[PDB]
Amino acid sequence: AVITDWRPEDPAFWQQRGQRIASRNLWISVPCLLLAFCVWMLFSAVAVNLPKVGFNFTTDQLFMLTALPSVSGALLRVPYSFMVPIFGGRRWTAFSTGILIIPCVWLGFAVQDTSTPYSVFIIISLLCGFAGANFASSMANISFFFPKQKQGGALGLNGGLGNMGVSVMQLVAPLVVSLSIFAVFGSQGVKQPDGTELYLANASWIWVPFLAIFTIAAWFGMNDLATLPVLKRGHLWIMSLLYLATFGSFIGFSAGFAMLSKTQFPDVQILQYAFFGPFIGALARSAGGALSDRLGGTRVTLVNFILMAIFSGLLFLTLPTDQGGSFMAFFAVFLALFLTAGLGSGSTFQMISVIFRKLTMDRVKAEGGSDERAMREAATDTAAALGFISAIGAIGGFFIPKAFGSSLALTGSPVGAMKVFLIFYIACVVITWAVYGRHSKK
Ligand code: NI
Repeated sequence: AVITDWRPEDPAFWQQRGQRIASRNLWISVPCLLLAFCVWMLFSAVAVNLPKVGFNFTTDQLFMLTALPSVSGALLRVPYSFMVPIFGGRRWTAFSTGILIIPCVWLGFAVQDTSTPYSVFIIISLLCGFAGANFASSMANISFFFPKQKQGGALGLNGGLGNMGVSVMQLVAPLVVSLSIFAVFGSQGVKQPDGTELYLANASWIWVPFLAIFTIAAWFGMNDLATLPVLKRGHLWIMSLLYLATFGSFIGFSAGFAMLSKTQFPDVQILQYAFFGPFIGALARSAGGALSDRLGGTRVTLVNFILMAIFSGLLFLTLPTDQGGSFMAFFAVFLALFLTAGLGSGSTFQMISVIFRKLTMDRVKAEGGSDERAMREAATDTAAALGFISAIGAIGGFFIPKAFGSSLALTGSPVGAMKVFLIFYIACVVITWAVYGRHSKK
């Protein structure tokens, strides 16, 4: 039922009923969020296979389809974070998971109809973006179920396994598309040059039964708990760039890596390999957080950004001047980018929760605030900041595939976009060096 008496900080309460309830909510939240990341990056897999079905959209148009869900995603993250305390975690989780069936079902029918206008795919693309907003509400919700000591571990597991949703989708979708399942629901195949049949509808339809099962499980298994001037702070905008360069890079490369590989090395079936990128990136986010706890987020973030810049530079030497070579180098460097982008995602996030909380602490104390008020306002501000940072960092998921699409459109080469990425990474190691010299000497 709806919980009125929730005392997670009380050890006796936690041992008695708190831990068991919070364990159940967390472990229904994780699959629900994982599925959100599946639906969010759907077009990273589908847009690769649209020409194979009969669509004649330009390369720039295809990239745009992978880019757009990060727009609505970013925009809706701040509103989504406000929804949980209003409607409760259980109800909003079920609602925000369930509505993802609409673009999943729609896209399945849409890909079988080569008369479907590009405009309709734009709508579906944006609709998939709703899935990208679930992160803000899912994470906000889980924080209330855990004591401040265990939130770090609880939020890390929910977000970590959540981000795994990209890789599992980029693994499963290419596999079920070759399968003749869902025929009873009208799954029609398209004959490919190699003789095999392509069932593109399966790529989105495969999630519908799982979206439904955990929509049901959310309504029956989760609970509701009865229990900003941050924009002005210059540090908020400073940190947002860093999370933009890391999480934005992870989610941006996830959106457009397959599409790019198709434009650089068209022979390689990238879809049987691409998932590994977002896979290690999602694992490195957890690694990045763990390292940051032991050594300090800033130190981890700084070294990571130097690494992002190096591999950003090395990526130029892998590209073909269309002929020729080398894919194996190209993929290796991109794995390194995924890993560092993920690593930096976790490190930056830990860093923001530390730096912003510390400066908030020192501020209210400087105003003559009590220790009690200092701690709680530091909690409000950091929770408010991270939510806003997370929304801004999401826009990188648009920028990178949009930059690849534009660079190729006017030059025929992605190096223009990559050069922009390199400068951004070099700017970031400068930024991160600055905060290491003023705000973080620990
Ligand atoms: Ni400063």
